[PDB]
Amino acid sequence: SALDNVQQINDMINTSISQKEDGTAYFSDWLTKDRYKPKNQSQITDKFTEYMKINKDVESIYTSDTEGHFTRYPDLQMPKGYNPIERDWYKKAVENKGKVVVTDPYRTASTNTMVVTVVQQTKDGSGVVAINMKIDELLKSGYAFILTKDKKVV
Amino acid sequence: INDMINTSISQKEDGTAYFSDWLTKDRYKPKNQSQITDKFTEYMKINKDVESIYTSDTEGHFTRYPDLQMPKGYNPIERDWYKKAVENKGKVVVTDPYRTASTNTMVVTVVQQTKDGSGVVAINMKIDELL
Repeated sequence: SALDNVQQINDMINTSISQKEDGTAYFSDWLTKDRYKPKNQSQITDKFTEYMKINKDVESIYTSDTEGHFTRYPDLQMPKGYNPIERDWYKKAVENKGKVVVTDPYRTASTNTMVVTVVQQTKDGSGVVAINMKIDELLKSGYAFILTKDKKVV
Repeated sequence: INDMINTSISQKEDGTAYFSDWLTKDRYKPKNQSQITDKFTEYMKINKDVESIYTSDTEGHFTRYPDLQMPKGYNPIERDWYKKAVENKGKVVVTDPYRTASTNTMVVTVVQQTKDGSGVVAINMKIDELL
């Protein structure tokens, strides 16, 4: 009963994150060294615009190549000193050698908003692509409501 | 199960709402055909539960991903998906189940006339895939 309910909710969450994995899988193939050239930046923005406008549960989509050429939709002003290559989303993607990762919750550099990030290094290793979801919007992924006892799993 | 289905359909409505804005008389020019195909390729590759995405302008210029061979005499403007969209004046429609002209597969179609009325865009889901 109560366990049936929590498992529906847990399925709604992992389905949502699994759909984001389909986004990073596509961009992992499409994003190449060639696409990271400055003259091609409008192509990345156009594809990110499409992705965001059809996925109304998404906070943002962004990529960096290995040189820190960073593209985000929406195109917010990033803080002075922002370095995508030094963020854990980027490092964890590179660590997983092209396998998709789902991060712990953290606050964005851009707005200090609490998000989960689905992130993946590109097939050719030229970059990392990432999709943010606000915790608030969300409510294999590794996320689940689980019975606890003084915050201890049972 | 009614929730699983309607969640799926509403997501497809977000797709038709985007393409209803982006598809214009200008985008239906032959010089922009690659742009439609590229955006449809992106949409399909992200949305694993989708059978196809297609559009026709008012002149029957038809673009489908995947690009299946359509039957001889196929006329998108005489299909109910197209007529129902035009009837609903740019408000999104979900059809009753029907068998596709392309493969005789049972689908439901989410369909929408473009903002400028130059065309209709549509997304098929297999009944099989819904259940």
